[PDB]
Amino acid sequence: ATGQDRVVALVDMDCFFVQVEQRQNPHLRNKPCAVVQYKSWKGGGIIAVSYEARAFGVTRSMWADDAKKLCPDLLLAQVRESRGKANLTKYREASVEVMEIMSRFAVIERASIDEAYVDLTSAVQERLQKLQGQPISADLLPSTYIEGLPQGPQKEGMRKQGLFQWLDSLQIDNLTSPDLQLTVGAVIVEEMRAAIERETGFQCSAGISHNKVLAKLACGLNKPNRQTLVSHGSVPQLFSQMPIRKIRSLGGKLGASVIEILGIEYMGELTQFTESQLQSHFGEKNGSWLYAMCRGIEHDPVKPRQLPKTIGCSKNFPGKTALATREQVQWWLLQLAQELEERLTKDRNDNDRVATQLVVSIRVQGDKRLSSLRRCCALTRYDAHKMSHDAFTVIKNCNTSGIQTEWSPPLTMLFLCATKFSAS
DNA sequence: ATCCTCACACT
DNA sequence: AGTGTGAG
Ligand SMILES: O=c1[nH]cnc2c1ncn2[C@@H]1O[C@H](COP(=O)(O)OP(=O)(O)OP(=O)(O)O)[C@@H](O)[C@H]1O
Ligand SMILES: [Ca+2]
Repeated sequence: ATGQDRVVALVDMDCFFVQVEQRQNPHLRNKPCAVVQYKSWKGGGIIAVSYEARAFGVTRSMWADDAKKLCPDLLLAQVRESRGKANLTKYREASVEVMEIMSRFAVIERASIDEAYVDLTSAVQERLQKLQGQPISADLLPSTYIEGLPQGPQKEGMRKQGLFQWLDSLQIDNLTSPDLQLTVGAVIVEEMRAAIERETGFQCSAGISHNKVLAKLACGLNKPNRQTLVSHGSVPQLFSQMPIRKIRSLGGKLGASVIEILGIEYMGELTQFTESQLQSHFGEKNGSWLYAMCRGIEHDPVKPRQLPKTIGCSKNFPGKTALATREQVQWWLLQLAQELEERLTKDRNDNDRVATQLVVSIRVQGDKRLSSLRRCCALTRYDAHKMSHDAFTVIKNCNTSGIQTEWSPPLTMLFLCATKFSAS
């Protein structure tokens, strides 16, 4: 069982919010620029950065004021604000443009506002029978890198050398060769990426491999505006120096414990342990997953799911902006409930379904964790005043204050979330 | 003073 | 149901 049954791609829009703003405002094209939210505190928080600005050191989560120290000519586009909170609708609508195009080529799984997994297995099978048995020209793969090549006895020049070595050794007469299947998968992804750019103006990167984790890793290897094929055979060398934290799901505490408990640094070092050893350190499911994944094997399916499952609306109130009065809390709960009603109504029309549970969460000043508490209640009518009233009710007892008009401890986060949908 | 958005495992 | 982890 070598984990080679499927062709999976991951498509990731390059600096997506920046591209949306650069399409809209040509003055921002081909310039060091960034997208910011909330201009008042330190110039705004940077949420997306063009590759020209990344060369100066500008990164996501920097304050715009600090970004300008690294890049004085940095241009900024600011996110829309509605009811006091950053409003992402422009980027959501641009994302829909891209996913609709991807959907023409294969069933997609939306992974975020700007990435989607593609299961290409059947598309490849149909393209292979249409290809008689003729060779795949390098001209069909004008932006594809073959990871690990060239090898043996300028950037674009070597892309082609590696692609030449790959195609020169392809066994085209075998319609079940995994390497050939990946190659046809990459041809299709070239076509999909060309269609995205033609029809929206947006560029993207992509990974093509045998599963979602390798496809995601592949996609990051040659960014921006390129795609990377990671074959099963490329995995031992690729993983031999790959930090464990770079593999999807190992970027946090679990990945840190793998490194600490086992005393290793790279993904390939996991192969020396038995599956029972890994299960004894990390649990049955994590140990089995790690045993397969360090050999390049992962089975998480591309889920036929193009749109999300919950719709939620939150806002942070950091520092001295924490909410302290009952009618501050009710006002911001109303603001959140209003935009939630707006997105729920749109979701009832476009997608034909109705949310039926409302989740209310708060953060108290002094608490360490993203959420201090989560309560639910019924969601039956898409009406903001009722929802904000209901949300107040399920949290009105968290108020440790003896005063009715005061709220203590002060609130640093409010969150309203609609869940449990049914067809409509 | 990163700030949202969403998914899923565990209990 | 409520909490915690991980990611874009
Ligand atoms: O830490 C985060 N807090 C909030 N939101 C985040 C965070 N991290 C990512 N996001 C969201 O995920 C979109 C694409 O995130 P991304 O990592 O793909 O970044 P880009 O496309 O800008 O650059 P590239 O892909 O070229 O690196 C971003 O806009 C943003 O909405
Ligand atoms: Ca992206």
